Amino acid sequence: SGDDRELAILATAENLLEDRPLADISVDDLAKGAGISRPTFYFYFPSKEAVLLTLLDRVVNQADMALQTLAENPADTDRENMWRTGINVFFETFGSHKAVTRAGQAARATSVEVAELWSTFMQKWIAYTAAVIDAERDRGAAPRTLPAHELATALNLMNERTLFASFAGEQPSVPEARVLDTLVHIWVTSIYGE
Amino acid sequence: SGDDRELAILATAENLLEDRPLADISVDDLAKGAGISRPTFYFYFPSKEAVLLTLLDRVVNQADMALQTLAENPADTDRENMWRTGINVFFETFGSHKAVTRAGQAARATSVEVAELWSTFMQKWIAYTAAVIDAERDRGAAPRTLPAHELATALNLMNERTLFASFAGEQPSVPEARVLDTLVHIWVTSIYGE
Ligand SMILES: CC1CCN(C(=O)Nc2ccc(Cl)cc2)CC1
Ligand SMILES: CC1CCN(C(=O)Nc2ccc(Cl)cc2)CC1
Repeated sequence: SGDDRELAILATAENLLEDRPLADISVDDLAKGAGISRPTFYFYFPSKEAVLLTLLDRVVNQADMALQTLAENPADTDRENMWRTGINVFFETFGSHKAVTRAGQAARATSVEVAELWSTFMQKWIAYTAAVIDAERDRGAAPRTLPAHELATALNLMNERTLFASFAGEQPSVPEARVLDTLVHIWVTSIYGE
Repeated sequence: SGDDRELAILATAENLLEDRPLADISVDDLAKGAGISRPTFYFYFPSKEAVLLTLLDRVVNQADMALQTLAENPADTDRENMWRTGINVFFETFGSHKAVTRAGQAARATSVEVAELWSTFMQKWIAYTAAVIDAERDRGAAPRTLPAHELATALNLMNERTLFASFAGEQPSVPEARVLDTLVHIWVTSIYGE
């Protein structure tokens, strides 16, 4: 029931974020959807902003955990497929949570905690990217061109901006149904190209 | 004097944005710096947000006009230098106006007019990028890989996110003194790589 009311608040928030921004969702809306009173809501979360932080934390950790699984279970693959399957973890995980994704990205501007969470995970994903590039260079598959960590940083920042623009249908954006091929091409050419 | 007071308001705003966000700059601060009264300020601009819109408009048009000049005067160049000199227009123009750059990007979230301005110019820069890629393909220098406009979109979005992260000293970011080489490498490998 503690778990239960908390989970219901989170599910309600994710559902309501599909139709309007967090600014237009009230605590009364969250409490009503979750089948609790307003003061009961405040037992579980201090604010609607804290609800969004918890949602984003769950989605970012879901992506991270999926990437860790993939890292433990090398799909038998060419180099291009290796990177495609990895980028796809983010494409599918965040694409399955577009409202939380969008609201989380917006909250980076106003929430130190959201900004630090995103920063922390991006640093982790960049470091892993650089470690893979380093291993591809050590095995003779990739040439020693740019500093690996700098290349990794620009490619991860490209994926952040490009994927989220595509999900939002921003003008300009890559169509969602083209974003994987687009990013994979740029990663493979920049990592393996002389 | 109309031009003059308006220019002074703009110069004051750009100076104050170097030390604090627009939210922490008052109309009294702008009027004081510009040597006018508060009601005189409102003759020239309806809000501090309108001042920022005008500043951003001037900086984006400065970049655009520089790119047009470059487009008219082909530096004699290899393909890599062609793209480096082009990316550099943005690196130098926006790097020379970091406070307006930063504040303008933040305002995209809250100002339809700022969002539309940025969108309009990004569409223009993407279309030009795609036209150059198309010409490189027509002359036999670049292979016919991704749809040119989709490639152009992802590369321009990479440059937006990467350049602005670098200017802000965001964690993560590419160091400013490495961002040109980083982006050039990714553009040249992705445009010319099979
Ligand atoms: C080994 C790497 C596989 C590819 N990868 C990514 O696609 N990064 C990524 C994707 C989406 C966002 Cl929003 C941010 C970063 C990093 C880890
Ligand atoms: C022919 C092309 C030269 C390279 N170029 C860019 O660097 N785009 C760019 C740079 C910075 C930002 Cl913030 C946004 C876009 C586009 C036009």
